[PDB]
Amino acid sequence: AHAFWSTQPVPQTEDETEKIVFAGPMDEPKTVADIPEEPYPIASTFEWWTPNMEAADDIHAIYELLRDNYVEDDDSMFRFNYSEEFLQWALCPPNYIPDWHVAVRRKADKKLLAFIAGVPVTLRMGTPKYMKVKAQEKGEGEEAAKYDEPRHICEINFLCVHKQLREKRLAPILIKEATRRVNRTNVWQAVYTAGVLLPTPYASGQYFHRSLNPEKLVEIRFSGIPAQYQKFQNPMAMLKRNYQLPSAPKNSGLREMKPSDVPQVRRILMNYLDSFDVGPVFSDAEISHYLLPRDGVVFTYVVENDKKVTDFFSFYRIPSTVIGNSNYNLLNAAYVHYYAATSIPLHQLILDLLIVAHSRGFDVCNMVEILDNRSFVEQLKFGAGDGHLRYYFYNWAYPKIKPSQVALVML
Ligand SMILES: CCCCCCCCCCCCCC(=O)SCCNC(=O)CCNC(=O)[C@H](O)C(C)(C)COP(=O)(O)OP(=O)(O)OC[C@H]1O[C@@H](n2cnc3c(N)ncnc32)[C@H](O)[C@@H]1OP(=O)(O)O
Ligand SMILES: CC(C)Cc1ccc2ncccc2c1NS(=O)(=O)c1ccc(CCCCC2CCN(C)CC2)cc1
Repeated sequence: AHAFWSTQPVPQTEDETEKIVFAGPMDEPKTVADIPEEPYPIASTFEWWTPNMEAADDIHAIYELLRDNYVEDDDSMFRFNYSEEFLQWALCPPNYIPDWHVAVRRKADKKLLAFIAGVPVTLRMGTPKYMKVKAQEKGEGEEAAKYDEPRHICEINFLCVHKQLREKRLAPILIKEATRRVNRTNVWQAVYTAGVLLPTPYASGQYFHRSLNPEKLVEIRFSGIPAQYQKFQNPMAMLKRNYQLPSAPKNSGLREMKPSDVPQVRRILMNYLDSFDVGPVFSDAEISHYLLPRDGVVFTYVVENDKKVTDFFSFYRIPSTVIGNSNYNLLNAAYVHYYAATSIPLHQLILDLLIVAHSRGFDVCNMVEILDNRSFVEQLKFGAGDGHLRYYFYNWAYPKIKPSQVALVML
């Protein structure tokens, strides 16, 4: 029973999605001229506001809203606390559209009540490999390949309704208004992810985490000894020994990424991502934006062997407010971003990610099982978390795929 999602151009059930064999649009074709010029109606007490996400004070306003009202874990222990610097980075990539950053404020006092954001991305989202094999068998190759060209679409993130205004049907209004503004830019698809199940994901993956500071983690999450360590005489010493890391990177030639690295990083990353059914395509400007180091935000290291970049990894920072535990304000988490390995095993490359993160004072490394992230889970002592990340498209029929066929990292 979905009063809003039943009206939208998405597959309505798992059963429906399991039937889809080719990529393509769901809705009637439309043009920009069909789409309302006026913002979607909202109660008189409210007003639409388009923040300027390159302006410090507007960034700070959105920052506070998310700090206090964004995504929590399921047990009221953590709330994401994306930083102001991070929001500017994530929301203002090359060729971003300011109008796609959508807020609602109370008109009387200008209190910020809600937000949703779209950003442009170029995405490969053609029929997946396994369904093209089927299509070929059935003599339907061209129909399966029709939508292979990378598509200039919208990624939606940062949907947030203030906690005081929950369960008032505000979220559907925010979605409708974002949709209208994106459609008015001649864009007709979106990709989005969520921790909740909605109609209807094309892929779903567990979260995995790797403790870097177990004494802090075990104290917050338990807030004493985890069950399987209860058998040791000295559980904390065992925990610390289990998660200990080198104090400096092992790969000779590791260094932070440089602007002159951009084109080589672009080539090795694109060659790698092209192996996945769903993944982004980045220009040099986008590689520069999403991967060059930005203090407190994104950290990227390359393996350089004789002036050649042969491998790289990146991670980004999202602290979470420790909303349950009294002893700590924040948990400093490093999330695995894009990477590519051509000279060393992936586990050896990502060991250095763990070492740098640890050395820079992060408490935990988190990721979803997209890309080849499962290839280093066991070797590097990641464990499954309680979350899942579900991947969705708006106005795009798409067959179920495995999370290891997804190459899009969402921030
Ligand atoms: C071509 C361009 C298209 C662009 C748009 C593409 C689509 C983008 C879609 C958005 C992608 C966002 C990606 C992210 O940012 S996912 C992160 C979402 N944010 C949070 O979880 C932060 C904390 N929670 C909140 O702020 C609120 O609980 C939210 C805002 C989530 C719901 O507010 P509230 O709790 O006050 O409820 P309501 O009474 O207003 O509305 C209830 C309706 O909302 C449906 N609902 C609940 N949660 C989500 C959810 N995460 N995505 C989509 N729909 C959701 C729900 O099923 C129901 O519909 P229906 O079951 O009756 O049908
Ligand atoms: C406590 C650690 C061992 C792992 C950890 C660290 C920080 C967290 N902060 C907030 C929520 C959960 C945290 C967590 N536990 S977890 O199992 O790794 C996990 C559980 C739940 C989620 C949230 C649902 C995903 C929200 C999506 C995330 C991506 N975005 C583009 C749209 C919103 C994320 C991560």
